[PDB]
Amino acid sequence: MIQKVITVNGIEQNLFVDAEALLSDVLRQQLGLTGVKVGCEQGQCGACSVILDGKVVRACVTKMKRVADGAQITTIEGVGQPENLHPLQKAWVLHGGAQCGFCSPGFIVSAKGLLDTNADPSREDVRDWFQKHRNACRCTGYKPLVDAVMDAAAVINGKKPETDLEFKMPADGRIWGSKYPRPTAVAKVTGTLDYGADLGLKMPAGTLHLAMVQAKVSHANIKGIDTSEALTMPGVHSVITHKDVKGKNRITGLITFPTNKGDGWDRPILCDEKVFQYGDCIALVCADSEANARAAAEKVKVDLEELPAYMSGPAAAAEDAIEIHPGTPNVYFEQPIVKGEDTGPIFASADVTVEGDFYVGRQPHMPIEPDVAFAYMGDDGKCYIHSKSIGVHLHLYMIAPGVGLEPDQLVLVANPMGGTFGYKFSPTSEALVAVAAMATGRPVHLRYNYQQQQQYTGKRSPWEMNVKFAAKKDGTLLAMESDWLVDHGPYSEFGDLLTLRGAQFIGAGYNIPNIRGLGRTVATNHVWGSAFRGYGAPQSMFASECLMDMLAEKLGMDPLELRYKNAYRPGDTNPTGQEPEVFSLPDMIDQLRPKYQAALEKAQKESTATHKKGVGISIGVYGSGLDGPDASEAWAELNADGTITVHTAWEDHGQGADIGCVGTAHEALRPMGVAPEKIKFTWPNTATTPNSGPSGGSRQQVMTGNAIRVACENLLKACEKPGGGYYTYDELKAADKPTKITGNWTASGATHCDAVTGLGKPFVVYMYGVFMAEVTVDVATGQTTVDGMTLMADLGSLCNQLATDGQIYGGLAQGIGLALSEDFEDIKKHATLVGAGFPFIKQIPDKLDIVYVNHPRPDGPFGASGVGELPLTSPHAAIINAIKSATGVRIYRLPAYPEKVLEALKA
Ligand code: PCD
Ligand code: FES
Ligand code: FES
Ligand SMILES: [Ca+2]
Ligand SMILES: [Cl-]
Ligand SMILES: [Cl-]
Ligand SMILES: [Cl-]
Ligand SMILES: [Cl-]
Ligand SMILES: [Cl-]
Ligand SMILES: [Cl-]
Ligand SMILES: [Cl-]
Ligand SMILES: [Cl-]
Ligand SMILES: [Li+]
Ligand SMILES: [Mg+2]
Ligand SMILES: [Mg+2]
Ligand SMILES: [Mg+2]
Ligand SMILES: [Mg+2]
Ligand SMILES: [Mg+2]
Repeated sequence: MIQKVITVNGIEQNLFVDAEALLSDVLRQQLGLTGVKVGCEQGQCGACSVILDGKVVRACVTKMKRVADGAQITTIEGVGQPENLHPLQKAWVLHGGAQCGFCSPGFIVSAKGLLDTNADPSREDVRDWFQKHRNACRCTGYKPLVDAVMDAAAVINGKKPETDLEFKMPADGRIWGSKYPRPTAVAKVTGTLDYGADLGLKMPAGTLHLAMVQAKVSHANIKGIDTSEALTMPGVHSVITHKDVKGKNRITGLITFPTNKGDGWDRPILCDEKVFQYGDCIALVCADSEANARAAAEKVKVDLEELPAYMSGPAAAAEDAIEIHPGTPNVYFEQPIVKGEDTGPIFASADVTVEGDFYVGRQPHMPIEPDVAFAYMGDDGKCYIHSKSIGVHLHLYMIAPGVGLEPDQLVLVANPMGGTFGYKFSPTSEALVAVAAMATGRPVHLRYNYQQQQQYTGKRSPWEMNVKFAAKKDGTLLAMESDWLVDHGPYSEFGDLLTLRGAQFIGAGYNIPNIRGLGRTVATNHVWGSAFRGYGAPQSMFASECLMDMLAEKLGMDPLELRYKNAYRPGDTNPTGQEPEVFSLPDMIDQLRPKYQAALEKAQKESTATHKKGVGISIGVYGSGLDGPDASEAWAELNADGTITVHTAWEDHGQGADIGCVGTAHEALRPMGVAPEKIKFTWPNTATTPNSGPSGGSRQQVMTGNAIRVACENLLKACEKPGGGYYTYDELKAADKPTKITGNWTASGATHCDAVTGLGKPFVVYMYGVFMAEVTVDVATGQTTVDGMTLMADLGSLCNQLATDGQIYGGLAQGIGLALSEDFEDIKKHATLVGAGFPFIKQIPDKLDIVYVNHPRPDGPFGASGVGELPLTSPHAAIINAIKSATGVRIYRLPAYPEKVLEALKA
């Protein structure tokens, strides 16, 4: 051990440390500076950036031996605090740079390091800096972060007053549609929002820290578990196995389709009989610290009989394949799509037909914050779980029978969280921590490291797809055929539903009167499927939007014009036979056309012998809602102090549940003149907030936004005074009148898609968009650079433009990853950010352009649709279409790795 006297955030610190200790651990654990965020722990993400003697370093890979006596360290806490914000922090808030906020302290500290060395950076200087220092963001697409740095720099340089970094209430007084900052932004930019790992450090000494004993093979029969050595190791309390589980030890898929061949009870909480995928949790070590738990978990011996594993859908789907879940076929679900007339005769007589085989793979969510959760037994005797769940009510019912609790004896709460992008539509750690809390009676905390986040949370499910179009010479689509095989890994939750998305979205965007198709779901031993932003559309629409360009090519038609010819117009129906609710695609295409033409001209002019530029188009469509008559509930409450609390379970991945609540309520409450700062939101809690439903399917703004709107309208009525005006809280209480008022809303016009035909009206609101990608391909290496992305977006009406711009930029960036670099195919190689192709700032162009072409929705609150998943529906199709434009190469199977492109170029 050594004494080091240094200065941290301007304060002399008398430090006692191990010279080998990591600075991240010292700062977080010994000094309580939890504003230093730790994600990857491998120097790849920049979340733990601190300034050490004028240099920006990653604390997670900086040992204390590298910190000299007299050193100066600055963390986010030293940059600024609430009510004492640094210009960088103010700028972050104003520009909406904090979505989940997990990367915000690291970017801001890093940016201070930049500005301290280069006071007047160009935008490229800022990008170069964040690339060098590995500052990674999965939410924002980087552009808002650069905007914030530039604005802060201008203030620090005296070019504009610092007061310009403070939001100014718009001239029309409308918060709805504005850039009003989100309520949680100040906490995020000051490092004072506690995420699950932060909370773990601030839990009492009585807390047990868990480590998972995980399968190191993909498929096995389990014969036994020996915990003897582990029990003798430092700090170990106990080891938990399936024997300690008080319920069914199975998670239920809950809404398993009737024609699913499996009962939906296939997923264990702690594996008992079998390993179904690499990483499966077989036991939990409980110890005094994460480090001690992990060390002991390594010593738990599992006796396995390894079985042949099926590591892809086609492998598991073979007729003679062995059943992974004995008694259920590996292909456990099929969904037909049967619209209009038989397609065979139509293809036979059509002027033109095209077909393609496409593949979209096992995209990893890669939030900067790895999964984390904790649980404890309350004094009320209930089991409380706090996690990254984005569907707290959903998860309560998925896990209660398995852990052995009645629904009222378990409470799920959503912690502030550093992104999920859908992986948290699935239970991950909730049942594990519940079982451990129940078994020990003690608080328990479980933090995954980044390899566990990659290997042992769910993934986008790969689809193998074949799609065909028949059309007239003039480009009019006549018919479509489709086939898709969904590799869902071993756990069935929502796999059938995902497969149905193929019937809804393959070919979406166009009038196609005749469709015959079939989707199939297959269990495999690769990672289980969890929702990933777009949930079936990125697969479906990659196939159909690439196929549209192939059809255009075969017709000798421009691919934007082919889309214009076919795009939804009044009288048309979508693939499930439903009339679209608005018709904005022709408008969007017309507005994009001259930009597309100019982009083509630029690509021709600026191409060189080795660097070929191209421009690609695609359409995206997705529903806002869960299928059928989805519904939500909110409570609007007038508090004693005149503030209003809007109670919902709108789960915040980081997308902006807070501002969605405040902005929607503010608009609804305008007749009573309620200032936005007087409107409070509630964090999701199954015991104390209404069942607003999960934040999946880009549904909350529509469903919960409507519920909030209704609740507020109902509160206005409750407050209305005879003769005009409004009662105060005191007046209402004196009259014994209610002050907490419920609102409900249902998408009553929706119907579930039919099990035989796939036809129905599954969503009452959809999101519509048109993408344009501009790329350069180095034809010597096959490397593609995306130089620009444009999204024409119809969101109906914006609740908040900082929120929606950010959603779109974030989605476009994930599209670039999906197109060019991302996968989770190799269990070890893809278990790091860099290994799996995470897009760092230089991979995302500074030119991310949005054009809102909003057509108010009949059923949306104030006309709004959702936004969340729109920008990931098909940006990767536009990108691949752009590579084709540039070079003549079509990549059918994502991602377009450089060697893959190069092989195609040279074929
Ligand atoms: N018009 C409009 C719309 C919308 N908005 C906004 O925006 C946001 C979103 O919304 P939406 O669309 O409704 O959604 P939500 O439901 O809330 O959420 C969810 C989503 O969200 C997204 N985004 C995001 N972001 C972030 N940052 N992070 C994350 O993680 C995430 N995730 C993702 C996903 S995946 Mo799934 O679960 O797969 O189905 S689905 C999803 C919010 O804040 C709101 O309010 C506005 O403003 N306006
Ligand atoms: S770089 Fe330190 S936590 Fe990722
Ligand atoms: S705001 Fe950057 S990772 Fe979420
Ligand atoms: Ca201890
Ligand atoms: Cl030492
Ligand atoms: Cl700028
Ligand atoms: Cl504004
Ligand atoms: Cl069914
Ligand atoms: Cl047919
Ligand atoms: Cl014709
Ligand atoms: Cl290919
Ligand atoms: Cl490569
Ligand atoms: Li919810
Ligand atoms: Mg100041
Ligand atoms: Mg027609
Ligand atoms: Mg025109
Ligand atoms: Mg490979
Ligand atoms: Mg090769």
